[PDB]
Amino acid sequence: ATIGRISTGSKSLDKLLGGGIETQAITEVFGEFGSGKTQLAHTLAVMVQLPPEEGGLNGSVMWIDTENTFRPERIREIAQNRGLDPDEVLKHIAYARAFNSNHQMLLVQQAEDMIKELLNTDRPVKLLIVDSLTSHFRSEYIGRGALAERQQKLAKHLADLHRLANLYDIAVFVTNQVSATLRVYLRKGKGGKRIARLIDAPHLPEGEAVFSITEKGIED
Ligand SMILES: Oc1ccc2ccccc2c1
Repeated sequence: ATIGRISTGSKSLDKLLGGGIETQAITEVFGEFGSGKTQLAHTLAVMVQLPPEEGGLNGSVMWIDTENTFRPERIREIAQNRGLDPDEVLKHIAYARAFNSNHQMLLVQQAEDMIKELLNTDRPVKLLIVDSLTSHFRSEYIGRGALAERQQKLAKHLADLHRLANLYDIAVFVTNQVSATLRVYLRKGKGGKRIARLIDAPHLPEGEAVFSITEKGIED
């Protein structure tokens, strides 16, 4: 299938990314507290439900939350400020809390079931979010005696996610803190704006995009 792209809500950021985040790819967004990475996740979970003309893929969402950062009220706000029905938008985000790193890996394995069910419907899964990719791994695998296993498990987890992305034409979006992934780094800019910097993309030039966080989620 042709690679599809989901608008981030920001024209500037979309331009940096070659049009939006890609299906058949993992986009990995880094940022310190308040960087905007979870706001970007929330915005994408709304945008993907729009038709292509409006920057979406007429899709459903699956969301794995490791640290209780998903806010349904924020989804409702972004949805309504963009013209969608807030209840319908929430209904099409399948939510799962991951309690630990093993559970997180199991959930990705389990997600395939729902992806298969929705695949040839009017709302196939088009976005799978893991927020955040590493919080449990960081918490559980302490020190050098644990590094080897941590990297192995994380590598397997990323491979599972890549497989879902490629096989089912899904954009995988994961957050992290400092290929395989398209890495974007968020930071505070001037006057409450945020800056995204794209780094080490094989076929997109590095660059920066400045964006805002509003009641619409993120936009220029
Ligand atoms: O109800 C469910 C079950 C499994 C899941 C796996 C990943 C994300 C959401 C999910 C929601």
